[PDB]
Amino acid sequence: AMLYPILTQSRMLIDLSGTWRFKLDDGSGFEKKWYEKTLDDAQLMPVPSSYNDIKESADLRDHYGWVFYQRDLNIPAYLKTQRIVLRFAAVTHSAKVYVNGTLLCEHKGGFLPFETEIPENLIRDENLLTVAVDNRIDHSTLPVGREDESNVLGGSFFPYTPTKKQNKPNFDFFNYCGITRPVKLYTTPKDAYISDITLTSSLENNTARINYKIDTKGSAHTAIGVYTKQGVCVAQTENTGTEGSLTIENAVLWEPLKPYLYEVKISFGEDRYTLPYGIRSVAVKGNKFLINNKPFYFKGYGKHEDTFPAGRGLNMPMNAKDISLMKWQGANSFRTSHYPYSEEMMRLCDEEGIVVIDETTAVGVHLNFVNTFDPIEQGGIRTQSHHKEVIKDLIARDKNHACVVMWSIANEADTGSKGAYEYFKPLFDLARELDPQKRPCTLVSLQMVNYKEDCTIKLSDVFCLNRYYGWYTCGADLQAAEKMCREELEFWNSLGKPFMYTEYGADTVMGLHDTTDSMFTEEYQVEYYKTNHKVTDTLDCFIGEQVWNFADFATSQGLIRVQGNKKGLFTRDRKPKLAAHYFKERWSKIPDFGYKK
Amino acid sequence: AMLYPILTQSRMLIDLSGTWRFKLDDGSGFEKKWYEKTLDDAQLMPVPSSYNDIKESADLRDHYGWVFYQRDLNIPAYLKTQRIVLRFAAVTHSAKVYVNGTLLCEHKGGFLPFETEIPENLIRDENLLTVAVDNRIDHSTLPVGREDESNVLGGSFFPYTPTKKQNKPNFDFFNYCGITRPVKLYTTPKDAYISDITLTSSLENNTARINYKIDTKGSAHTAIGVYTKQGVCVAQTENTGTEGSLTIENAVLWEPLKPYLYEVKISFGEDRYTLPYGIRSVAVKGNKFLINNKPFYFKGYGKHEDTFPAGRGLNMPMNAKDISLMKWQGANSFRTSHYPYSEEMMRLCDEEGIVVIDETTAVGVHLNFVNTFDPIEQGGIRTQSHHKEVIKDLIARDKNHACVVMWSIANEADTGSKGAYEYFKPLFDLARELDPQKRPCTLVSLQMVNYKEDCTIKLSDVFCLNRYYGWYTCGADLQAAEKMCREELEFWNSLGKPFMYTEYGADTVMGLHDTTDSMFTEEYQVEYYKTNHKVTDTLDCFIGEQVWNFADFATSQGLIRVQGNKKGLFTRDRKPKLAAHYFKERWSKIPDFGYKK
Ligand SMILES: [Cl-]
Ligand SMILES: [Cl-]
Ligand SMILES: [Cl-]
Ligand SMILES: [Cl-]
Repeated sequence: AMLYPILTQSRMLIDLSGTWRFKLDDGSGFEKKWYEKTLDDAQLMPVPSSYNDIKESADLRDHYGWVFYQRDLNIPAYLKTQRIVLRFAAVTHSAKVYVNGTLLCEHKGGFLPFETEIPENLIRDENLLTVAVDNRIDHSTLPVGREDESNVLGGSFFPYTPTKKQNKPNFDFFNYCGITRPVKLYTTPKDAYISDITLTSSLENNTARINYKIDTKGSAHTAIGVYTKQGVCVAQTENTGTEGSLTIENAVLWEPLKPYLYEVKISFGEDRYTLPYGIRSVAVKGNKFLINNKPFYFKGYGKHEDTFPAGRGLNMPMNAKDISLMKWQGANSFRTSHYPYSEEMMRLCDEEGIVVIDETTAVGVHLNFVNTFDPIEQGGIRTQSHHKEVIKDLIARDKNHACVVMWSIANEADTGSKGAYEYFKPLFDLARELDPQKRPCTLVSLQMVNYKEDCTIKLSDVFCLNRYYGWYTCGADLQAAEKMCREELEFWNSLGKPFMYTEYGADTVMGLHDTTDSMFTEEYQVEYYKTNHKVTDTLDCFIGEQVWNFADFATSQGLIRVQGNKKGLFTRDRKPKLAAHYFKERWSKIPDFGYKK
Repeated sequence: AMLYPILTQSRMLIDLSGTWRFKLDDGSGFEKKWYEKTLDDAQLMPVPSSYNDIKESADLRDHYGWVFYQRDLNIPAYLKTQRIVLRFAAVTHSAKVYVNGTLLCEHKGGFLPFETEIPENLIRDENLLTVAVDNRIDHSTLPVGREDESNVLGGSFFPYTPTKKQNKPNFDFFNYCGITRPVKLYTTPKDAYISDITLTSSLENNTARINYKIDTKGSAHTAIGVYTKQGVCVAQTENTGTEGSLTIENAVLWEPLKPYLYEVKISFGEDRYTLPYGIRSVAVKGNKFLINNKPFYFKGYGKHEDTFPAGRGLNMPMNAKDISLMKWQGANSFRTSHYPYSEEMMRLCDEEGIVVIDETTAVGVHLNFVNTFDPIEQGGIRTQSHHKEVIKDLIARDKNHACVVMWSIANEADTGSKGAYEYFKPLFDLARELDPQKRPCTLVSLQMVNYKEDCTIKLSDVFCLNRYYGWYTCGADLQAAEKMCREELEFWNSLGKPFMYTEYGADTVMGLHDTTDSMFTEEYQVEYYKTNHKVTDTLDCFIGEQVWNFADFATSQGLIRVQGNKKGLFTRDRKPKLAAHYFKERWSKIPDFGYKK
């Protein structure tokens, strides 16, 4: 259970972000127990931020292993009358958290929150908070790191021996690590408090019924009230226990680009918590993706959390800039490729009416780009257990978001190979079991020669395809790209279920131009997209287009990465390429609902 | 025999360059004998120029097969008292030349001149000159085109069927074709004229002895005179026949960056011809490359003939700009990668004191990047016969240039495989036989794991290496690049013979930057070069550094070509990247002679 920490009449909220001490592990930090004392001979690092790009050091950017963050934590003893909690919104990839040299918690998974109470007895007059952060990835982590597998995107013409041991990402984006999202101290009443809130809605005529389950610790009485934005109470139930329901007459529905959030206020004993909440329905019916019973057409992007110089770190001005650009362009949606995004972004999307495909950290689950899904004993991928935990934690965090309409279980896994169905079926079953709203589930399909053998066909409610007709195949032959595109997409269209692009694009360096089709130029990016839409616009089961990518982003180094991935419609500093203007024109003429009715 | 056409007291020179008619072959141009009539429904094309980039049409740029050029040729009948010659400086790749629907000549080889007399009887009051130009390349052409071999640099992740049949270059640079260099009509006396001039020099104390052989047609008397730039006669011999010698007291030697050209004036009957000529010696001795008996250090580049929009076409303002930039940067030399350059450039290098490594068209002689040098019956490369002709014609054209100090027999052939020595030994023997000055010969060595098996070791006077330590291997690991560089180059240094870099570089997009080593940025280009020089500056047999490339240039399309090849020190419009300033500083501090003495 991970409610977003907020300031309330029963809950303090103390941000610990700022300038922290920082030290690379030299192989002796745990042996010499650096967490027991002030870090010596240390640097300074902003928190929240990825650490890789803050300095000018390749040894720091390309570090392998642990680093140690630390700050002083001097708090009033009178907080000891309350329950005291340290919340880590995200520490990438793995964390060990120490207060005064006592290990308080550990966490695996770099993109979801975790928390620990501080035992009263540990809090001295002066305290040290130390966070050790591990950046290493392998066959057991999500995202996956290679072990003996070859570098496909960053391969040399002639092999060489690396100077130092390094991570081997099985994914494109740069392995930004550190204290990615805010660290905060918060409090709740000690004896009785709210641990979780679950809300589902049903629309009977113009009356919404909101079913609630309020999970609590301790013995007290539970109450719930639903308020309009302007502050009018529209439903209230007292002494309701855990489960109940209530109704809102003439409810205002949350719609894409037309958001409406009620405020759901909960009391339990002395505890107070307010959750914003939008009322909307999601259903797949035939080849339609229905939001509030209307056939939606996705217009948008796969994104990354990527800005300079914080890397993956929470950047709230850029989040607001990015949503503004989305509305400027006529987009209505994006996918959280390839990890859960910050709660601050997710809550902002609820407020702004941006639809979200919420995706796990499960990218790189692919050992043949020994079978990927062989038994662990025979060398198969070792991620399924953690994959289950990620699904649990992602849905627990994001279940109440109106903006989340579909779960993406994995990106570009080896879904055309033997054992893939056996790996994924329990994960799809888990997502359907745990999501109270029973939203659609998908996996994001890698381009593959044997596409009819993609186990997505047996599992997903929507088929989500990553396809690069005119880039990774048919480059500079867009007539051949159109023919190859049509041949495959007519197969998917024949299945009668909704399908969409979750990735399609062409690397494009701003400022490169040619009137005559030429890879990496701004004009070719436009022609690539025109060619694909010639096909997709004729297919009635094709219900959405999300480009790769919203913006240029950092990646590992190699011969096909021109200082990162250049498939953005915008540059890394959010400037529009020619194709950004193309999509503004195109999306201006396509309705959010009823394009393919 | 191909003397450069000049205006003299016995020789008219009439340039036919300008706007010509132009038509793509549609498969019927020879059947319908388009050369017999004015081209119908034709476009217009500048001559000289490559045709590929003049318009905005991909079908034109990527044309496969023949095109037809044509112009009117209305000349005075009184020229019929003279011998009338049509000179094609270069037609890329193969040509058929028609006057009034009579086929006058055909030529194979896109980068060397050819000529034909016009029979008096064919010249009507009004005439048509038609040039059919073939762009097709295969296992029998230089440069080599692939037939069934795979595309290594421009390969897709997923195979596709091309829309139309296209050339398959076995080389990086774009396959620019057309009437690349000027077409001119010239005249000589009919009955007796000079066909060729051969000069060699010997330095006895401060006296130069110039040995001459004047090849003529007809019966007349031969005379030769050598004049200073200011016009003083310094040697003269009359009625000398074909072979002879003469001496120049206190001769001014041609030196790199300090050129001096005498004027050698020849008369034969009524014919007059003037050849510029620099006096200098070239010899390899031990690990030294001696120009005028002093140990030279090459500083410069592999170039291309490449500008926008003419492609490969002769661009005389840019030739002068390029030499000016070379002198600005402190360079002393370049290689004509990967084909003979225009006579206008070669004569300008003589005038300006730029040293030249003169290279054949033999790039792509490599079928395993069936053995490359298997017998033709078993599928081996079919180029050796034409390769011999190219060597003959290149040396015949350029033998008298002081600026030419070494012949490059081939670039990046399969010289580490069986049969390579057997293929190349006759070609090296031919070059040594035909060059009157017996200049050094080399081949330019591809980077290869089995470098000790490179047959260059058995054939070349100088070992010329193309090496990409820190780009195609060890990318973004320059410490590993330095170690791998040193390990291999210490082998070459142990052989005791002169060796050099003819290629080394890193793709660099102007305007991309990072303080921290990152491929494709301007800073990484500098660090790449610093790392390599750390090694080469410590090796006493390493006698020269020529970067890849002088300037960004156009290539085929593919995932590793960011709108062409970006390894230029300068952009395509000749603007300096950071590394251009690095080399200006570095070469400013390295003498042309006696750096490694
Ligand atoms: Cl990615
Ligand atoms: Cl991509
Ligand atoms: Cl090239
Ligand atoms: Cl290259």
